[PDB]
Amino acid sequence: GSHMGASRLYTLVLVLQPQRVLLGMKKRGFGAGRWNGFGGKVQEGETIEDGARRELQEESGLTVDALHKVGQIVFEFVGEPELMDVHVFCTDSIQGTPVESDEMRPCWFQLDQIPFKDMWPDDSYWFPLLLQKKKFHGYFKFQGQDTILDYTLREVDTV
Ligand SMILES: c1ccc([C@H]2CCCN2c2ccnc3[nH]ccc23)cc1
Repeated sequence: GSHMGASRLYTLVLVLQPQRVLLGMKKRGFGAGRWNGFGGKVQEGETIEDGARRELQEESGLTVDALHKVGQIVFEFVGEPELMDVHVFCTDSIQGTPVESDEMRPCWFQLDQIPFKDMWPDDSYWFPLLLQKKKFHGYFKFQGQDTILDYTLREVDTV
C-alpha cells in the first residue's frame, strides 16, 4: 500500500548467474559488516538505471550489457524522517571480473550458500522471490538495524 512522506531513491543490483550470485561485503557506513547487492543513492541528473550501473562500476568495477527491473522495496527506519525507495535490478551479462573497492569486497556465492545470517534480515523474505524470477514490491519497517517491526511483500506484474 501507500507510504506517505519524502523518499530517497536507491538502487540495488544483483548479478545472478545460473548457479551463483555476486554479493559485496559493505566496508563502511550504515550497514558495514553485511553482504548486499551493489548500489546506493541515485544522484541528481542520472536515471535510476544509470545510477544502478554507476554504483555497480564504482563498487565492483563491473559494467553490464543489460539490467532488469525485479523489485521495489520501501524501508522505514524508526526515528528517521526519510523513507528509502529501493529499486532492485538483476543482470546476468557482466563485462569484466569483479574487484574490491573502498565501499565493497565482492565474492561469488552458490545459490544454496547465500549468507543470510550476515545479510539484512529483509533479504530472507525477498531474495527467494528474486531467485525464483518473480517480480515483487516490499515494505519493511525497522527498529535499528536488526528488528523488522512490520512488513509487506507481494508479487507484481509491473515493478
Ligand atoms: C543499497 C545498498 C545497500 C543498502 C543497505 C545499506 C543502507 C541500508 N541498506 C539496507 C537496509 C535494509 N535492508 C537492506 N537490504 C539490502 C540492503 C539494505 C541499501 C540500498
